[PDB]
Amino acid sequence: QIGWRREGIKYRRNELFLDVLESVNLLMSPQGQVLSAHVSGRVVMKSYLSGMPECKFGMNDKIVISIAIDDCTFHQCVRLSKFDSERSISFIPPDGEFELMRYRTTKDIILPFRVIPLVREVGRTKLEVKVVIKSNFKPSLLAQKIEVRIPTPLNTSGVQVICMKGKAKYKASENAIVWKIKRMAGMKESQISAEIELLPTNDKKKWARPPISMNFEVPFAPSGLKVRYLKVFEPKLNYSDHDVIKWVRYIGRSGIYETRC
Repeated sequence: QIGWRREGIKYRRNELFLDVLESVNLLMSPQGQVLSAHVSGRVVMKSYLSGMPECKFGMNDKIVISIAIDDCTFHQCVRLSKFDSERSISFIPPDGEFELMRYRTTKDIILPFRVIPLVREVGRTKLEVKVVIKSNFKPSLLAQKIEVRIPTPLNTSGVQVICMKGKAKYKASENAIVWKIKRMAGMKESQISAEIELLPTNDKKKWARPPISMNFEVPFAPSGLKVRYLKVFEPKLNYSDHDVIKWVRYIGRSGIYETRC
């Protein structure tokens, strides 16, 4: 009697995979003040379970109105739990892959990187740029696919750049220095230096600097959300989550991650 799951599903091997997928968003001042930050998250499940399994998902945070999650929406299969009703939900899942819930958090976010900019005018013909990035997570974890984008003014005539890790180039048509790093461990720093030559191009006003933007991926959930339990029970087939191959992953990525310069 379940609209989203047929009867008779059978798998040789019962498996349940869960990905906590998060985008961390930040606006930060040149001096490191958090002006705004939030996480937008979703939980994607891949269910290869026989029969009509009854599943219970509990987290460390209150996800049903231990920080609270500002807002949360749930797949149609999700029901409120009679017990631990603020941190957990219950459901018979659809078969295969589906999105179990989406959410937003704003408090106690782990900011994986700090960008520290230095953009000093030298006369009217030159900008000296140094940007330091600091990774703020466990040293045994690696961020990957890191990109830093540093804007240049429209009167830019030339750029010289040297990065200490990864690779960088000036994309003149985009007025940006693009700095890419394949991997970086936690509690590290790296930096890039550039000299930007400017045309006189007087008769204009001051340069309204876009922020420095970052992209990255991190192997954790910046919200701090943690799965406390993932229960499965099928009384007719008589198996439970300890007969199921389970896998819980936490995957973080930048959303809009911007630092004023």
